[PDB]
Amino acid sequence: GPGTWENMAFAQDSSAINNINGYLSYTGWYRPYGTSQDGKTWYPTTVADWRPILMYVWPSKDVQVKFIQYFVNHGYENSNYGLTAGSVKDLSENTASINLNEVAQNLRYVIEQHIVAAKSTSQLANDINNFITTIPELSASSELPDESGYGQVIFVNNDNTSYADSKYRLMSRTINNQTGNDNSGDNGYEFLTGIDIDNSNPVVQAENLNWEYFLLNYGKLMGYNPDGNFDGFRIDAADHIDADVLDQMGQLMDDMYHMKGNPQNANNHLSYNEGYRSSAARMLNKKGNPQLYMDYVGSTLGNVLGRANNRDTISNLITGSIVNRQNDVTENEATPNWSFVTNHDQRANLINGLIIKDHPGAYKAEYANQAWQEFYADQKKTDKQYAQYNVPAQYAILLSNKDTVPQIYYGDLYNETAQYMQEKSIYYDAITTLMKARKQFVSGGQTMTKLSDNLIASVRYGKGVANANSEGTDSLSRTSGMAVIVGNNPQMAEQTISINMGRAHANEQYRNLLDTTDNGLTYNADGAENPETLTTDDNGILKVTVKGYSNPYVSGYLGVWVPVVSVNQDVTTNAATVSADSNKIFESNAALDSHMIYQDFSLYQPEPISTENHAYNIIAQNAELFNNLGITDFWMAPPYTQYSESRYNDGYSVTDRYNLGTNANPTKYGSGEELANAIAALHSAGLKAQVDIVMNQMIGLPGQEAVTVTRADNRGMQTDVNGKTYANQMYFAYTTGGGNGQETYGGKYLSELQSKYPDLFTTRAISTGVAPDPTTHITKWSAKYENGTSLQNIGIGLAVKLPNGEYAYLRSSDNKSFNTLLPSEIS
Ligand code: NA
Repeated sequence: GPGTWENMAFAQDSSAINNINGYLSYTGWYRPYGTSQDGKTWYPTTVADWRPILMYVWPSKDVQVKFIQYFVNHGYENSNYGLTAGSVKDLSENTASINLNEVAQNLRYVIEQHIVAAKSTSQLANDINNFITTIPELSASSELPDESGYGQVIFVNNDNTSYADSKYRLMSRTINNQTGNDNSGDNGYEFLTGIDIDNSNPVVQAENLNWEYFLLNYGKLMGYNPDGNFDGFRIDAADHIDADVLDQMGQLMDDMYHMKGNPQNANNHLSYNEGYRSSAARMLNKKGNPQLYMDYVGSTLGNVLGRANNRDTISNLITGSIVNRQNDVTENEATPNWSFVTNHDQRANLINGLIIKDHPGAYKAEYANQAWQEFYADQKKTDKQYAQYNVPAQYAILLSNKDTVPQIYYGDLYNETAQYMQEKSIYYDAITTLMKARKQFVSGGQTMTKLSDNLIASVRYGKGVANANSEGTDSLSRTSGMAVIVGNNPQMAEQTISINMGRAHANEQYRNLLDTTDNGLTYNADGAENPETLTTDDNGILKVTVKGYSNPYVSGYLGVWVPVVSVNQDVTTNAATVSADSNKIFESNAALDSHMIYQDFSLYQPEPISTENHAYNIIAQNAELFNNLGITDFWMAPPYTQYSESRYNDGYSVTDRYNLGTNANPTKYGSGEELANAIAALHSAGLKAQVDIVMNQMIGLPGQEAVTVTRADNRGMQTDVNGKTYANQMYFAYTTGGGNGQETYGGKYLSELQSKYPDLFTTRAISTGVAPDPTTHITKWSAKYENGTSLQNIGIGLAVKLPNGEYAYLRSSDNKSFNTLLPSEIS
């Protein structure tokens, strides 16, 4: 017959009870055998009638009382069941168990009334979520965020979560701590954000090689445009992943394209690593430079020229880089690097900050339109507060700098929040003019001479001219080279300066390529203090008039002088097929200097309002434009499928590593078909394409897994957050996903890789002393292949523990470790 025995779960399996690897949650729901609204009549539940576990079971009698008090005070009161503000206000943990259970049961009758009345379990679900916030232990605050609202947990071994155990999880094995013999050193930390991937696990190291091979043959393998294949990689968070994968990538690329011997093969398959840690340059040089080091001159440029106040001296442009350019007259000595003006987190770190100013640390509703309108408005002004000063001047330095592959930002050529390449920025004309000038003029040795604290003269001596004294070996020697004068003081006094152009440029006329005026810059010398053409003296000295200007384009001075010519000229050095050093992959020389990278995306790039607006489609239309500007290499956005609730949909919140978009379901950039056509369009114009490869993290994995966690710092060592900490805690983290792409293409090309390139899976990795393992294919990511996750806003108190101290467990289909053990109220 009927009774309170029907609070029992219909059956004790996954069919009737919510569980994550057999373990119950207070957020979790279950199907009781029967429910009741009065206490007299009990109706046997159907498989449509589920109820939350927090109605029946609680962590402690304190929370049982607080659950009763909250619900009653939030419109679940009924004096016909002795439930009113007053009747439940005096109850505490010291109240009798036999008493509280009567009140909790009487409340459970009143909740069943609301479910019928409201005709759903939606307000109940809403009220449970709101109650959990009031209880500090069940709340999302229990996982201990730091003062900045950030943090991370590490996945550790445990008897309860033995499936999620790992022999590896070698954390912060980065740069020069690959061996783990300087954990406290200059290595770079493991955790950034999202679910951190364990790149120390040999199976994951094999999956990375599979993933690289897929991208290097994307067009052919997917049956799209067969020339739609990536030639290299932009390596995301290279300083925050086991450096074994940087070695293994270098091995694969050398095996496939034979780059070690031939600089031409090397340069045609360009790879560059995100991370400016000086230890990275040291590490890469020692290995023979498998990838290009990220230079920090972009930070120097923003400090010297970029700021409104507090501008660092002009001499920092000489020394504030991995390469010293006081008198750089040598080749194959400088660290092979890739530099820029606009840092890759710069726009984000400015726009974010402009939000928390407008709305002070308030809930993040998308008023980024406001922040961007403020940015665009500020950008046009002379007296800027937010946007960079001297943007043209910063690029003039970058594009004239020897021993670097310069990288242009899409957002500096175009308004990056407008539809892709619809609106040019005010700095388009300036930067594009300097870009074309680079291909024609910029070559030979470099000398950056300080004329004052605020003024500098960066001179290039032209192709086949080693230094100031050189005659000139090449036939373009005489009619190539450049002088880039940059003042960072807008109240600098009018004065005449002397610039040593070199012995090869004695009694030679020089065109006024670019000069400053009251309004901005002039390309025909109109408005400037210097005429269209000046001639050098007998010793090759140029007399230039300079003064301090203050306009939207220049806060100081900018002047560029190139030799007078009759013809189109191209000072690109062709790479040899026999290297000076056979130990090296990449060498900082005229051949590598001839290259120029282009970041083809912004984070704040908008969703396309049609197929024509797809970035891939527009890139394919303007392949020859990029070629005209002198762009050789194309850094393409991470083209992977994204977390639907990601802020930007930028590509770094990767949900499927092999799904690059379909005709019906494209990314923000477009479909895989369009990507392949975009890559082929660039290839057609003699350009190469590098893919943004995100081996560090994955974000938005929909499958939850019961994992054991410890609150750790961003290196993976346990940390104490304002006195509090926790280790060996149950955590229902989102660990499991990958999509059909990881399922379909997961370790599917390892057979082919092992047949053609056996050395890949025999070569012992430094961090493990063990080769990558291709015997297991990763078709679905889980905790076992992960170091940890950034705090997921869930809490550490959800795991249901019985009065005896043991976790509540179910012996489900796959869940079969220990014996079934449910709370008293659910059996
Ligand atoms: Na990492």
